[PDB]
Amino acid sequence: TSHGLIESQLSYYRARASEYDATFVPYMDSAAPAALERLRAGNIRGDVLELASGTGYWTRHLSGLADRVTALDGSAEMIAEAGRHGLDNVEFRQQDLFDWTPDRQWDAVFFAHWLAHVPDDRFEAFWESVRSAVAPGGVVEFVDVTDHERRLEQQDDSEPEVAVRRTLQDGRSFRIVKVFRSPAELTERLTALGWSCSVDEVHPGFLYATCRP
Amino acid sequence: TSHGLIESQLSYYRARASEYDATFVPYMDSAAPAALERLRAGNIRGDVLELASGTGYWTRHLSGLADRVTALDGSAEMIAEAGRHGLDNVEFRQQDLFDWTPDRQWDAVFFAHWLAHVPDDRFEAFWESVRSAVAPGGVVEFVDVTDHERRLEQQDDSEPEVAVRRTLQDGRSFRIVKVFRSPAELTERLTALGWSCSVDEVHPGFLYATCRP
Ligand SMILES: C[S@+](CC[C@H](N)C(=O)[O-])C[C@H]1O[C@@H](n2cnc3c(N)ncnc32)[C@H](O)[C@@H]1O
Ligand SMILES: C[S@+](CC[C@H](N)C(=O)[O-])C[C@H]1O[C@@H](n2cnc3c(N)ncnc32)[C@H](O)[C@@H]1O
Repeated sequence: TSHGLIESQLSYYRARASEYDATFVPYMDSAAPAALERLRAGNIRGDVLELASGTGYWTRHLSGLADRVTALDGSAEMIAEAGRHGLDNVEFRQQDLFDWTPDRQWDAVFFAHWLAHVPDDRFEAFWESVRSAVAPGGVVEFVDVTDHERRLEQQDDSEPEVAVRRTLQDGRSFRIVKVFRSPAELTERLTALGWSCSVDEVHPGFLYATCRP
Repeated sequence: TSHGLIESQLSYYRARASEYDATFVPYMDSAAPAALERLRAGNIRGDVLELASGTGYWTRHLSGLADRVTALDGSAEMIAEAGRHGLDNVEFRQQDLFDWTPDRQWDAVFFAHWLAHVPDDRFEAFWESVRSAVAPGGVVEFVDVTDHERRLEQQDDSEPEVAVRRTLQDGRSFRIVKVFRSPAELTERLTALGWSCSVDEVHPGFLYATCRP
């Protein structure tokens, strides 16, 4: 995965910031009540770190559950959008998550629709930084798109193309990372990295994960 | 879709023909009884045409249900393997299905796991020839892989990846066409081309279609 794909994906979200909520993540609206049952399970409490907060759709929920939220995003434009919710207990910080080392620790870490934008060759290092961010007794939780277990094997592709072309309505076009991972695949891969994981398809096409370091 | 992908796909199966039954189609063995409930619904009868017969897994069944089977495959190697079943009422013919205009008509046309190897730019001409091959009162039935209705939109790719990369036993690597199409997508496209279609997911990961001209 070339650095061009990382930058073109960032630039994409930097440019999509104005119009983002006009479209949102496809069918996330269908899946939100199922994901919310997991989000409110009680692990999102105290000092909470959110990764890739975007326009702050999840940040609102976390704000309601946490004492304080630290919300990180690569796009200052996303941050400005998120500011319009006026959430008293949220601090925003701009941060390239592919070049990030936490300095403190938090009770819980959350991200929605971020991991699928992390290519396999960046997976492990992202997850090492996530590890250091988790306070003792803390949890990592995330939401993402998913596949049924067997699709990967039916497809049987030895060089999966991670890239997807997206095009705004102004006409400028971008390639982004889009890696659909099954609950089984993420569990295998994060177990190998030392996490204990409960990863579940909560609604067709969507997963929710709880990971303990 | 370049002619080189088409050729690569056919050479992949030519080379695979001797070891094909050793791996077969992933999870088809799980889905076979469900698919058989449809195959045995009574439309496979009289003179049937089979497209992309391979090693004759389905030809065996077609042979038991029909009077006569004409089985077409691009690979003589595949045809040689299929001959080992010693089916009395079956005639094999080598035929490149992307360069094919039937001269005869049949009571039924069947194919299993062929349509997913027909790229979008070849789909219409393929169905045009299939239309020529169906006798009045006849049907086309087919088995293939499937996706959940919503995946396509969740991915949201404007240049969808038509291709996957396979590796043989001996290490030889080949790109092939692998287009997963939902029942609704297939129904909508085939209806636009004048077919009435009953397309159903009969087992997770697998669909069965009955199409009428
Ligand atoms: C649409 S997805 C996240 C969805 C939305 N932010 C949410 O949490 O529901 C992309 C988000 O990740 C952010 N992002 C993309 N590349 C990044 C990077 N390299 N470093 C940090 N954030 C990045 C984008 O700014 C965008 O907000
Ligand atoms: C994975 S399938 C095998 C079929 C298997 N017997 C079945 O029906 O379940 C692909 C089959 O299509 C054939 N094929 C690939 N390209 C072709 C082409 N251009 N024309 C005719 N047959 C082709 C291959 O020879 C192979 O037998």
